[PDB]
Amino acid sequence: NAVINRLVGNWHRRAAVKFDPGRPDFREDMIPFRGHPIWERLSDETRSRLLSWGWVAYNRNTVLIEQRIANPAFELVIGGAYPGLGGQQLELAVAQAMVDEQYHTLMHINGSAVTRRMRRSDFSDRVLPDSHITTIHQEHLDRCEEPWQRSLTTLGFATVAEISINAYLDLLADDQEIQVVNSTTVKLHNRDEYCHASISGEMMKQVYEALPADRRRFLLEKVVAGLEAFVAPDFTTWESIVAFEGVPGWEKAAAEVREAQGGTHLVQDHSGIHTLLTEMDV
Ligand SMILES: [Fe+3]
Ligand SMILES: [Fe+3]
Repeated sequence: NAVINRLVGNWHRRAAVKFDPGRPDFREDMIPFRGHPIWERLSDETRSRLLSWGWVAYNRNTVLIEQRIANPAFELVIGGAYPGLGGQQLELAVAQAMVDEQYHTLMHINGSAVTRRMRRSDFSDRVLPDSHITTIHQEHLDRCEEPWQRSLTTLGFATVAEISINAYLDLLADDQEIQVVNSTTVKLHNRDEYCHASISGEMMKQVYEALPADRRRFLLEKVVAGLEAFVAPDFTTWESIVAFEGVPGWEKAAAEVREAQGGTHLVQDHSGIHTLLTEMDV
């Protein structure tokens, strides 16, 4: 596989791993409460902290994806959990991507740290619950009865992640209003993920082909579930943020928001998985 081979070859060349208080830390249009009348009752200070919390939450979701979904799938690939893979070159490509994911985790942890330090505030990760994709991943895991199911569940969600994360990162990578440290952090991550999408897509094709029909189907079902979870706004995380900030009447508004905004996608570019599924003839 010459896709894999040269990625392995020039990783050491391309890999990312080798403040204005007047700027917002995040995009207003990615805050669910921004689209509700309660936003008009909020002070400039509260609006600002919601923007900071937004960025912190975005970083947390990304860290949770890398640590709970992506790297664990990569580790299962190297350990031989899936048929149709193997070979030295793939092991090296995946091992490389694991370094990248860990570095992305560090970049996003630092993104939050800079914000905490510069805004002079905690914005603690401990205030945030597990992100929505993390929750749904876990729910599917808990419904599994067999080890092979758990592993296929993780592959499916990871494949979705790796192939869709460019679009999630795109939401901030090109914004020139927000902090440039934030934009630049997201862009640097984005650079690595193009190559992750290729690896992940290739691996998905070959695992799918080598699996028996029952297991193939189970895998696609987890892909579907993953994509739905991945592109959704995280209403639940945003509910934790507004409760912590003591926003008057957040609970009633949050219900109104879920009603009006449920069925919208935070991530609307699904070209990654659309293209993967088209190429696979499924
Ligand atoms: Fe990453
Ligand atoms: Fe990745």
